[PDB]
Amino acid sequence: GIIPKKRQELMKWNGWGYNDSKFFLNKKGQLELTGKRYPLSGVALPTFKDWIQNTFGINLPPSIVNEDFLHELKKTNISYSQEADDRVFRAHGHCLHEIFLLREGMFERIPDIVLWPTCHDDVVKIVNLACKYNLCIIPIGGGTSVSYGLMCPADETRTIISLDTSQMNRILWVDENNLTAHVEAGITGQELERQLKESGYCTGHEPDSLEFSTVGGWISTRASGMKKNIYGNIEDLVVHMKVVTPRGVIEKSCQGPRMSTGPDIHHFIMGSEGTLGVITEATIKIRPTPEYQKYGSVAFPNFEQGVACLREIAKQRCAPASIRLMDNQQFQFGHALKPQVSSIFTSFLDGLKKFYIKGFDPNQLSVATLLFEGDREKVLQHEKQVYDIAAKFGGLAAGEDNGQRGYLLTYVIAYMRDLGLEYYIIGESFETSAPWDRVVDLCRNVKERIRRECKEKGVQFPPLSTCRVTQTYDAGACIYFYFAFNYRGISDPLAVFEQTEAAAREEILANGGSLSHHHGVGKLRKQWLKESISDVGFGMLKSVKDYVDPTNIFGNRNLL
Amino acid sequence: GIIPKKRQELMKWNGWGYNDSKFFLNKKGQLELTGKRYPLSGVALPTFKDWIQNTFGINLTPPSIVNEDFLHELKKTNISYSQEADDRVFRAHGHCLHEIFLLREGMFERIPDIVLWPTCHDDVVKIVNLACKYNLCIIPIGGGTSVSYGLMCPADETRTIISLDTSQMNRILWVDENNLTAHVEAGITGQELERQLKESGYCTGHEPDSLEFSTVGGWISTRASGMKKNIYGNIEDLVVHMKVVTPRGVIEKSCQGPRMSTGPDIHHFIMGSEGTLGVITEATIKIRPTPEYQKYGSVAFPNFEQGVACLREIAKQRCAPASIRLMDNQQFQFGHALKPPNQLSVATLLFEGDREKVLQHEKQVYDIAAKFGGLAAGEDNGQRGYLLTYVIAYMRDLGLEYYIIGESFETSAPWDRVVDLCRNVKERIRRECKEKGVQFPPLSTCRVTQTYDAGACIYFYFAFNYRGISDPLAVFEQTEAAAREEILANGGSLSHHHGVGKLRKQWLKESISDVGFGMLKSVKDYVDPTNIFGNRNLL
Ligand SMILES: Cc1cc2nc3c(=O)[nH]c(=O)nc-3n(C[C@H](O)[C@H](O)[C@H](O)COP(=O)(O)OP(=O)(O)OC[C@H]3O[C@@H](n4cnc5c(N)ncnc54)[C@H](O)[C@@H]3O)c2cc1C
Ligand SMILES: Cc1cc2nc3c(=O)[nH]c(=O)nc-3n(C[C@H](O)[C@H](O)[C@H](O)COP(=O)(O)OP(=O)(O)OC[C@H]3O[C@@H](n4cnc5c(N)ncnc54)[C@H](O)[C@@H]3O)c2cc1C
Ligand SMILES: C[C@@H](CC(=O)N[C@H](C)c1ccc2[nH]c(=O)[nH]c2c1)c1ccccc1F
Ligand SMILES: C[C@@H](CC(=O)N[C@H](C)c1ccc2[nH]c(=O)[nH]c2c1)c1ccccc1F
Repeated sequence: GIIPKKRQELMKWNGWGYNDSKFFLNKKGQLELTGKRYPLSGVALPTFKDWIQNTFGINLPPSIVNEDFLHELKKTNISYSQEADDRVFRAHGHCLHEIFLLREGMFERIPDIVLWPTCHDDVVKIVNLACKYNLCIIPIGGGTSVSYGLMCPADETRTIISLDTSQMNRILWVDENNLTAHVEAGITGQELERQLKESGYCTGHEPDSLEFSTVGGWISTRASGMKKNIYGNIEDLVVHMKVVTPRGVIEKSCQGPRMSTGPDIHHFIMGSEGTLGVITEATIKIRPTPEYQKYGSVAFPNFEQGVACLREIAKQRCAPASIRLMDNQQFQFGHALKPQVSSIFTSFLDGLKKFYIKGFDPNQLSVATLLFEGDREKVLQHEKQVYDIAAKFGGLAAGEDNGQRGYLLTYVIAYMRDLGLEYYIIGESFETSAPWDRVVDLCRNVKERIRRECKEKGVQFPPLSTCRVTQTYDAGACIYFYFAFNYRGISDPLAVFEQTEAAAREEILANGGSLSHHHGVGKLRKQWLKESISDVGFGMLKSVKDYVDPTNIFGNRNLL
Repeated sequence: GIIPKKRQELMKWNGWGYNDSKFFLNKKGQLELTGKRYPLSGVALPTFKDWIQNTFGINLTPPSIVNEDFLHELKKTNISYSQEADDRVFRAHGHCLHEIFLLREGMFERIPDIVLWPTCHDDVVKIVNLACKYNLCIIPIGGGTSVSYGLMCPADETRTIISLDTSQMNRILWVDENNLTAHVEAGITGQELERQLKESGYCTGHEPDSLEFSTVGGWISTRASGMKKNIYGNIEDLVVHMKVVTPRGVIEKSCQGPRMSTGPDIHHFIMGSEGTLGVITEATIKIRPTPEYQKYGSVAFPNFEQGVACLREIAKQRCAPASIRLMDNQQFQFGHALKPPNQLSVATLLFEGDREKVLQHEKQVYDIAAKFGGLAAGEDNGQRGYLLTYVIAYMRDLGLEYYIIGESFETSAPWDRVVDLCRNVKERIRRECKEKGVQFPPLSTCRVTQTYDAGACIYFYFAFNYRGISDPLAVFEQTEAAAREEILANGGSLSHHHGVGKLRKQWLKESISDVGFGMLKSVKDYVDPTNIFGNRNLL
């Protein structure tokens, strides 16, 4: 559960996830995941190749560092490395461009040195040395950023420290009276839940990156998790934090559950994306481990009816732990991942239709997956409430097995990038939040802008462009898109990708969607920020950065 | 529901509330509230006199200095204004005890020079521009209900002070029934907002005790909390969007997405800013269908600790009703005295929602409560407790007629500090009063008004007969400061909801850290480099 210092021992140096986990063709020519890490690991996916084929049309730099600083660093006993593999591993997150530069290229700039502090006091020492020797610090936790938040600016001439938090990973206390846990910021989501569970508790904060993403990362990026309906997003979960900045340590003097003591400075730090200082410790709300979990799924005649149903569920404030509504292409894709071998003489579509002979169109139908957790009595009553609401919108119970499957798929989908890259398929997921009344139109127009933009950029085939609704709020929804294409005969595939991704974002903003729901701004969405938060708002951000970090030690250049 | 420009037409110039609403002795010698405005109005309270006697042992203007080029430009805007003394004085204070004395039997060091009534966002922009041009100071005012000296004009402010009154900027702009949000002007009062929305079948459910007069703008500025936050949220959960006029320009996000990751949330730079950065002119707030049904309740416990433990369990099972308040023995006796064993405690309950869910919920709560020795004590108690909510503020003016002074104060604290904090704060008030010559042991009582996952809001009342003290305000001021020191020393916060204003400024830096304080200052100096927004709250 602890990230080791030499990460490549465990994790892939050139893509997502663990070294022991990749898609390969088995001895029957069926896609399958190696290893035994996930419940889908070692399970043949006999229809998956076909769905890939049908969908995409393919056949299956020296360490520049001051010796005085070095010398002082040795006295601290803080572990460090100037090794290229350590530096490179920490020079990127998980944006598509980054993964290409790992594979077929090299980064313009990487950290000069990697430090592993093990506690708050180590971080204070490091920041003090950075003030003294004019060093730039870029913090890293899990390295899961999808916003270019870890990329080293190419023209940064100072020595860049990668301040790796992975060895600051302790739970410091569990306060069972107040249901809070105070933890060091480098603890990963899986390690955090694992240790709390041994005492009968959890946070319930479950981003899809939880295997590697950290408490400090979550706070920095305003992370959102699958079960936020019950447990809250990161801003609802964090009760307290400690932050080391060049100006000194930020920390409130008490742990009162709610205050009126001026503008909440916790929100000056949350979303700061490594531009102000290092979050070293935080107190986070915990809950007793749920007695009981129940999966579920519901089919709707179309997406629009599914959206209307999600809205009503939000309106009655009876959303389960997790509810996600997927469009018909994702419904199909999920169909394509089950274990029963088709006949080769019956098509994909004709195979689906006979299988679900619902009075529904199988090219229109959408599916919501559901997760309920809590006390078994409560969960079961609540499941019946949601299913009764769904019945009113044409909804039909589609079984716990799809829900259970959908929920497992989430930790596996990231492993599909690298598979795609082996076979000329590139893509990325992206997200927005939008008012309830813009959701349908926004999804339709964005998927369409992407088709028009690919066609016009010489993309041979119509791209995969697909969506689901992943979160519901009172005032709207999170919409999560996937965009993918075969880059067969494009001169500059990345450019085409990059430009199409920007055009989708322009379309999103024009349809009432936000700049980001959860991934953040990093360096990827900087150019829209000022418009999103207004000029004065941007200058307020700037004024906090100039005060706390006047010499721009925290020089990742995100946000501003 | 609109506050008139001449507030004294309807509201007491020297105290809380409406002119038609005061406690008096009726024709049977029983206390009673005059007028028809509350459900308790014109209802005799046979044993309230008796309770008071037992408890406290009693029986029963500077000129307006204004630049004429400024006034000349101001006339051209057609924005209504006044330099009249009664308008300026009315807006020179809130509802702290010391201010109510300077209002009654003295005079304020400093009052606004001129009162402006903008009716919209654009008016406000014009005003702020004129303040930049003529070097004027602006103190915003909504309901004037601050209990933190947040409206007090600094004595040495030599610039012309504008009281920028938001009461005529009070309209609902639109109600989006698809997204359940209402976009409103910031001067609307809570009662007028709920009244209008209720005609369309909606509510916000944000019900601070001051809702008759407090405004949307005020709530955002002070981080207000309401009685039913368990269902609807506090102000930070309710506000989806806002528009703010600062000297640097207008702050406003470009979209109404329900939740974002776009850097530090700048809504939180303005929420809690207490009039020091600019004017909140408009806000979008979440609404809900009006609940079908309300039910009251009450539970008796053998003592306060047991009640507290039960509240904690209720919070732990995340099954709090709309409101749950636990009062100590003294407040139980008080409440008993206001119908039409020395340690026994009582919780009042308010459930609201759909009838069948409410009844189900109510059973669940009584069940939990039985495990801490909790016994159902009737719906009528609960009802009465909640109907007293809006009349307690009228009791100050009663007490002042009979040499009784006091104030309420509040904190939030972790669950494991609540009982010790209550006991220690209450004893520190006794100790301090005796040492300063207060003849009779003060009233010193508490209740838990809100529960959260990580703790509770604790609400105190302190009051005494000041018979034979020579500086009774100084005794009060010092005792309240002492109580605050005791709260902080027992793990309580500087404020749960009242805010800091000028009253708690001295503790702020310690509460939020030096660098934290420095972050607030840097925002102020950016948005407002010449301190046009110069009430001097917080910093
Ligand atoms: C497969 C996959 C699934 C994902 N699922 C989700 C999801 O469900 N929800 C979601 O919100 N996000 C998701 N993400 C995005 C990402 O995991 C989150 O934004 C996460 O919060 C980053 O955490 P981390 O520890 O990896 O931070 P990193 O990626 O290490 O760094 C993030 C930013 O924070 C800074 N930083 C990191 N730690 C600290 C610290 N202690 N102090 C100060 N600054 C710091 C870095 O400098 C950088 O700017 C996903 C990403 C991937 C690749
Ligand atoms: C009897 C009584 C009961 C109360 N009950 C509660 C309660 O339950 N919960 C609670 O939280 N508080 C309560 N309070 C305190 C008070 O009502 C709240 O702080 C309320 O939010 C203040 O609103 P207001 O419009 O009265 O603002 P005012 O008191 O007019 O102003 C408060 C501060 O905000 C500034 N301001 C006002 N409007 C604006 C604007 N539009 N833009 C920028 N700044 C502005 C003022 O300069 C001042 O600094 C109570 C007060 C009293 C007297
Ligand atoms: C799954 C996706 C690639 C991708 O978007 N990966 C990133 C790292 C990712 C994967 C899952 C995420 N969940 C979330 O909230 N943010 C997420 C970001 C993909 C793979 C293969 C082909 C196309 C494609 F879009
Ligand atoms: C009721 C109280 C006076 C008082 O504190 N009134 C203020 C204005 C008040 C009244 C009600 C409040 N509710 C809340 O959250 N904060 C509140 C503040 C009182 C009256 C008479 C004698 C003593 C005394 F403490």
